[PDB]
Amino acid sequence: QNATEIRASVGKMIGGIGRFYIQMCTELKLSDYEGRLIQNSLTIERMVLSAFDERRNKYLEEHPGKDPKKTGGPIYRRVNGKWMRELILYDKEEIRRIWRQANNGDDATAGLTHMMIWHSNLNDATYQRTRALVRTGMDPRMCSLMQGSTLPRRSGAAGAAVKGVGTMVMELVRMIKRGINDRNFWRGENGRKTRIAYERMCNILKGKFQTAAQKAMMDQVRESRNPGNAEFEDLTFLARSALILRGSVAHKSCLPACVYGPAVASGYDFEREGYSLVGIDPFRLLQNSQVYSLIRPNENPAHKSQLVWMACHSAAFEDLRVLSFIKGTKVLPRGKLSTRGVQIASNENMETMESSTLELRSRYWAIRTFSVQRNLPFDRTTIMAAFNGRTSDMRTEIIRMMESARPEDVSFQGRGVFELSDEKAASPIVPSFDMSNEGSYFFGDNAEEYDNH
Ligand SMILES: COC[C@@]1(C)COC[C@@H](COc2ccc(-c3cc(C(N)=O)c(=O)[nH]c3C(F)(F)F)cc2)O1
Repeated sequence: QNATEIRASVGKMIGGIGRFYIQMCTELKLSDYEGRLIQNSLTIERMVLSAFDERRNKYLEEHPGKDPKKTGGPIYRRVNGKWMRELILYDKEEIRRIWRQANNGDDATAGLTHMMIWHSNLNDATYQRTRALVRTGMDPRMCSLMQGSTLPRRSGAAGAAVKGVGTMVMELVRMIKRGINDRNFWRGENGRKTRIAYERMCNILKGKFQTAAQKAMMDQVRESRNPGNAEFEDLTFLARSALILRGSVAHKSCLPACVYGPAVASGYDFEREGYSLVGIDPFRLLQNSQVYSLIRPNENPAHKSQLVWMACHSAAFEDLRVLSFIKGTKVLPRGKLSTRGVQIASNENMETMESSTLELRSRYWAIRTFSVQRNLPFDRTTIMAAFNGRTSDMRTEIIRMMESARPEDVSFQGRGVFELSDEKAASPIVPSFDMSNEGSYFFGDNAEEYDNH
């Protein structure tokens, strides 16, 4: 009976985001089109994360905003066939009241982390993190292990699950660099809290490893009373190892509020029907949805649609050849998309801006991981980065595992793909892949580096 109870409590969370978005569209007097504008969804999603964040950086990152009791951003309206941008300012107390009213009195912080994860996934598909890796002394080819790297600093347990091996390594390495340059970083009251933060991140990263030797190496890193070069080296060693010996990184398909809003509006009872982020529910919901996006004059709308599709399905870090078989169209690496980002900057010219319908559908659905061996080669930059390296018996054990798994390539995991009509997953399809296609989203990447406006 517990399986249906998880579905009901997740559905209850979804339904509250839906009712909240409907009430917000209503307050703002947004049309059906404006309500389904993904830029409007972002502003409303951020408004409620900002109303509960209270400048702690738990659900959001904002530039310091003007009046602490007020929050807002850009709402876009179609006046006389043209898109206009307006800066709204809503009372944080009032936003919190609408959020709680939408969730039948409950605080529903799971609804907030759900929207925060959606933002993180959209950032993982939009902006590059290569210069950030270089600044921490890390190999920029660790770009494929950067799940949830734009998450806000105080994102708790809900953020930890979706973070990658490289994200945890980058975070822990930044602390070790501060301790190396300044011993006072591990002293006093600040040092006591940083030590507990360090031990927490170590156990979160350790939990992500799936071998005995990698977890045992994380114990050595964690027990180190004064972290220095030897801890940085082990962490980067384990990050290189995570390119072949894949870790346990939770990938959550979190949709925008302008997807949950219309489904709730049409009477879908998410609490009663149940909802699961794993499987058909997000794919089925995107088939029954209609979302729009503001687009720039030189952007391809099929490319803007792919970026949003990848963000919806938390697919930025998946093998492109796998995503192409599931979507039914060829999914291109970020360096081949002629699009620059969903969010409209304050300095952009709205007079040239147009709108387009986002293609968020998929040929097949699939589930998060007598069979036929269906292999996919490791990408060229993955093998060079993973085999870039002082000595230990756990290091030789990890090297032995990395060298024996390497010729085996990446086998597709799970029992095939499913037609959208097959809701019970009883008729799997053979997944074919054109092994000549790149396979990594970040190959030849030219996307803007992540920055807070
Ligand atoms: C480096 O990849 C490692 C391998 C080769 C290991 O074997 C598994 C294989 C790929 O498997 C899948 C990856 C992603 C999905 C999937 C699932 C959901 C979901 N709600 O459940 C979703 O929302 N979206 C997707 C999508 F494809 F779009 F990313 C299904 C299967 O990847």
